[PDB]
Amino acid sequence: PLEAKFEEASLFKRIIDGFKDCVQLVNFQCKEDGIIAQAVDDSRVLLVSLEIGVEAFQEYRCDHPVTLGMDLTSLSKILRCGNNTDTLTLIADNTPDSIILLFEDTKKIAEYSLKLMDIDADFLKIEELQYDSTLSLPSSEFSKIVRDLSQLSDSINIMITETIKFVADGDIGSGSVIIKPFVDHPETSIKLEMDQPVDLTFGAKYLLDIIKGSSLSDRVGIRLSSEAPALFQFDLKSGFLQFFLAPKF
Amino acid sequence: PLEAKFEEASLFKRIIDGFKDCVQLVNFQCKEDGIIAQAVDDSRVLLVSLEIGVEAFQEYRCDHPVTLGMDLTSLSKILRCGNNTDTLTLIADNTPDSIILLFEAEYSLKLMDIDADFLKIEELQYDSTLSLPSSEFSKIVRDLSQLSDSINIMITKETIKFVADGDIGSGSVIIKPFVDMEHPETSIKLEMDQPVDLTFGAKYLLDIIKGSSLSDRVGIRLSSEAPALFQFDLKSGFLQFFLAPKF
Amino acid sequence: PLEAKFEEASLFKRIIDGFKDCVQLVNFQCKEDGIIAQAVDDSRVLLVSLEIGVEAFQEYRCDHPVTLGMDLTSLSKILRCGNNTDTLTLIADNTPDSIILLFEDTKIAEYSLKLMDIDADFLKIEELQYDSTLSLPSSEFSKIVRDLSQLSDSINIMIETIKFVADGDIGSGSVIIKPFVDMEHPETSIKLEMDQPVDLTFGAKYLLDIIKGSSLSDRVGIRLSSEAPALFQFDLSGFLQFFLAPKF
Repeated sequence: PLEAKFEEASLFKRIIDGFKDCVQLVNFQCKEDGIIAQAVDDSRVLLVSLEIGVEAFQEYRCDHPVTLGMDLTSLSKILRCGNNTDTLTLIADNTPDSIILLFEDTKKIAEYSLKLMDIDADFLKIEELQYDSTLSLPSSEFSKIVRDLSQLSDSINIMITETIKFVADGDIGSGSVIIKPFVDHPETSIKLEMDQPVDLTFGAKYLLDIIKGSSLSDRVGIRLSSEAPALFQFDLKSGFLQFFLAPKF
Repeated sequence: PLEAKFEEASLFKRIIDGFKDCVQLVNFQCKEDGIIAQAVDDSRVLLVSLEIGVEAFQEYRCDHPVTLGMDLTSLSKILRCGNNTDTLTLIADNTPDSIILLFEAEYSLKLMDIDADFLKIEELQYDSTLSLPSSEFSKIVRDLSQLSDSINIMITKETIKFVADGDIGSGSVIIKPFVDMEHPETSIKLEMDQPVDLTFGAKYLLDIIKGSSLSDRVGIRLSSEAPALFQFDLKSGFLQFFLAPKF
Repeated sequence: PLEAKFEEASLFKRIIDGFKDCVQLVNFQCKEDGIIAQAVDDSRVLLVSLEIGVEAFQEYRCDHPVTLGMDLTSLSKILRCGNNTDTLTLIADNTPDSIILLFEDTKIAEYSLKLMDIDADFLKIEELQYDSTLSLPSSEFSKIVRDLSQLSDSINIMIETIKFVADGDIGSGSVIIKPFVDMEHPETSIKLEMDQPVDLTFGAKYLLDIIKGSSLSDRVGIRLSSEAPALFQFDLSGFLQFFLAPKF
């Protein structure tokens, strides 16, 4: 049928966690080459795209491509049953009415069934060829900056010249984090490639959701274009989780 | 290999009718989760995208994905043979030469080779998003079509204005969003990020409104420089029309 | 599992040759209806899309979709063994550790290519309507690009008139051609459909890679839109497209 075993349930847990607080219901297409999924939020201001490759699984077998509609709050609830390092394996049939999530801890074990639903899959490819600027920084730093400036206001501005400035201007005060590219410990390097400069403003509400993809990666990529939704990538082991966020006009 | 049974042939008939007279000839990709098909027209000003989910069928089985190239007029003519309550079943074998349409009389349509270049031009967010009775929309378009061959649309705050201007004269229809709690299917819905001013070909709008035979309501998403999207939702599915505006 | 035979390895050879020195590596998705592949260059200025239909093969059987990650230089090297008249047959198994390229003649060599893991994030940037769509003999086009790329590293296009103009340090040059229909030889006719006029400047070095695709087709299609990447297509039951981002 279909069976996919995460060596540690922790991974799939963190993966769902990342876009859990973003969107509501989501379609999961499982193909021969692994699992892809996409969801757009309430206001259609934010899209989450997720690609999980075969080598992120301890084992992966999908004979017939299978889509799985899922309520994210439900799936998360089943995923808190958890116990982290334990082998989690999703199992679905040819035409499944439900997906089986099977936990095994090395001691012994539990099996759960999530009932799937029908969702219309209108899948978006809004990603561009070249974005005006492409930067990458430690996800932790980015997390900190967003969390700090989101104190001062609801709207955070990002400016790239070669200089990257983060600016919040509120009804209390303002704040500015200016950071510049360098190479060092490669995990801490701030990389920047700039074609034409960029000045873009985003809802902090959303950015705070985007940054909790920090649990999946050391580093975040950020690609920005003038008229386009900005793209925020957290790379997986053979995969990624990206957030497309439409700028404010 | 592939067998898909509509409860009533009337549905497939009305779908194909819906985007017939719009586009030329169309590639139908049948997968495990059902049928998607796309076609662009003569001047490439209009694209039809169709998704039919698995639960719009009385039953559906597709073992391996199969594409079916089809001449829309040929298929339509074969679909004229329908009793509109007869149970239509499409059938294809592993590498189809032809597709069998079975009414309950059996027909065969010989397939064509077409190039599969497929278009995702849909956008994340559109400036304005409205929805209204497909009937009302078809009326407005049909009326304004009389006065000129170019119909313009303006979304303001709570204002939606349709305006035609030509040699004969000038029409204007103005509707506002409202919630009718007696009958929710007639309620006019509108969401607006930025206002929009967009002109479209009446020739094309007239083709687009023919999809009103599939749905109570039509959604309309308008972005400022992007092709406007007109959606008629189905039972587990939809038929959408992407129409490029006028410069 | 997966078995695909080209009547002449010549074809697969010139296909890979076309985008070989353009892009870094490539992901080949083989499906029931045939092969598609996409690659972006390092500057992400140039995308190559490739569609090869079922009927570009002497025989084609793909039971279930299989993706094959490949190093282009490696593949090309294993394709240098081709006779250009030999029947090349690609073979891959359920989960593809390696692809088997099999050359055979009327008088047989079997090569194995180690497959890599590439993240496939595929782009659909193609538009509905392009401001201008023209088509000319690939021959002519390659000559024009080759000539103007002498005078400058930036070649400009202006569209019933099609003007190619390069202005560099040493000098400038202008080739102007107009749409015409030729009853004698339709393959040499230049066609133009213009909704809006277009003015676009491109990198010469990239256009020079793009014209390499001339070995695959009599004619090149060119679709130029104002803010968008221009689309250069060489047809094959299939095609090879080069999406090239204009310069600002």
